[PDB]
Amino acid sequence: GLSDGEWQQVLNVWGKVEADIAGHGQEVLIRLFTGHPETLEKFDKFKHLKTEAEMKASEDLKKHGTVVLTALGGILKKKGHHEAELKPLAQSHATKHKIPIKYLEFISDAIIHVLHSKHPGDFGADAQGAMTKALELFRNDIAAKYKELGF
Ligand code: HEM
Repeated sequence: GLSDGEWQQVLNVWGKVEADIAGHGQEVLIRLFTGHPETLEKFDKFKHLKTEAEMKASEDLKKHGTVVLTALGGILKKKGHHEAELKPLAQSHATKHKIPIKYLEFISDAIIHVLHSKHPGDFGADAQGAMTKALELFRNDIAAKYKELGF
């Protein structure tokens, strides 16, 4: 698990995303889409955006980026006690949305990437560490609920 120093390190860095949730989420989602075009075809309200320009001008995209970073933030604030908040995300993405855990590993990396691009030289090596372990916590706990329902 994660220690309290690591969690505070995780929630410190989340102070950077909250200051611009629409900016960070937009860039996270665009980073997932162009690096992994197969993930875009899971979004049927973004399936059309064929270029990085359209995706950057699209505002339903910034909206959804806000709701993914809003909902992911609220889980990190649980500090591992996220079962109530993760459980319903685990099930919508397994049954209803049909989202490979691999794509949850894709966006995990995108989030780190987008932090470095947006905060180079003040996203420290311990803070990356911390943020990685909780994004890996987050995925492993989705994964358990994926296998439980055979996804
Ligand atoms: C990793 C962090 C993620 C978070 C916090 C998150 C959260 C959410 C939330 C809260 C919703 C709306 C409520 C719901 O339908 O359950 C949603 C919708 C959706 N998500 Fe995620 N999600 C994540 C990852 C992904 C990834 C990686 C994909 C695909 C590559 C994906 C695909 C979708 C789709 C297709 C929808 C429906 C969007 C719509 O048509 O409105 N999600 N997500």
